[PDB]
Amino acid sequence: LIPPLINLLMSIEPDVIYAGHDNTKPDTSSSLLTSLNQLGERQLLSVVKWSKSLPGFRNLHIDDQITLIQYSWMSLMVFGLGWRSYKHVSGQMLYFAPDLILNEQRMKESSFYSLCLTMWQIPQEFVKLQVSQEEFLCMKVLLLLNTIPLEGLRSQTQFEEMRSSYIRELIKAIGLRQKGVVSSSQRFYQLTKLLDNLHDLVKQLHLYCLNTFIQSRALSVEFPEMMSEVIAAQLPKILAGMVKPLLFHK
Ligand SMILES: Cc1noc(C)c1-c1ccc(CNS(=O)(=O)c2c(C)nn(C)c2Cl)cc1
Repeated sequence: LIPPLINLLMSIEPDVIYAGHDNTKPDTSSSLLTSLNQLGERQLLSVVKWSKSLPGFRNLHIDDQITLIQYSWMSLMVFGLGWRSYKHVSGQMLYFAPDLILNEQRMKESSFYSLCLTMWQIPQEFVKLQVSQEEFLCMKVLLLLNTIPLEGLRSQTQFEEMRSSYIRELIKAIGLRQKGVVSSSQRFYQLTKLLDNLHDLVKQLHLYCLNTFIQSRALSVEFPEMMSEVIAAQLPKILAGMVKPLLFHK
């Protein structure tokens, strides 16, 4: 049967989040980007709410909690996108929200299309690996815990205990299906290498975000208030490499 912590993770998953996209009039790049930003503002709230129910997290110093969220928001959102796209449309469209699903036709702008192809590697890997919901839920928590400041965290001990606990839980998740030590271990390698590889992908999304943000008035792209602050607070420092990404492999 399903381990308790995984059952809890399932129960604290956010409910479906709508973009609120005006689905009548057609896409310009800038209107589509505004909708994505509006959706991202709703997803950020939902990430912050989720984190308050996530076992272990609230017990870290409040500054660590804020930092871990500001560092991981993009990863969490690309990972969420991959899962939904995998689950709902067999990884063959980008399922941002039920009212915002993008197929190839709706990605005109080449820079944005390039970005979408990059994000698309995640749903493709989920399909290839056949990631279970149980593995995903533990992987997601490890993403929240996958980048820390160069100095480390105020609650460094508690943080490392928490990360360890979700790594064991992922190994439990893997065991639900993957029987046998060699298959289990190869599977662990694969899923944690996927997490390692997300740092690279996410760096491209970070740069595109800060660019679009600085140029927002020239592009007519709207950035809501909470998103604007996470970007202003941390994105230049993150892009400048002034953070320590955690890696499962050398
Ligand atoms: C929402 C959502 N779901 O997955 C992703 C990725 C998002 C998302 C994440 C971040 C942002 C911030 N603005 S943005 O740079 O213009 C951007 C990024 C980064 N990705 N996308 C799809 C956009 Cl628009 C907007 C949407």
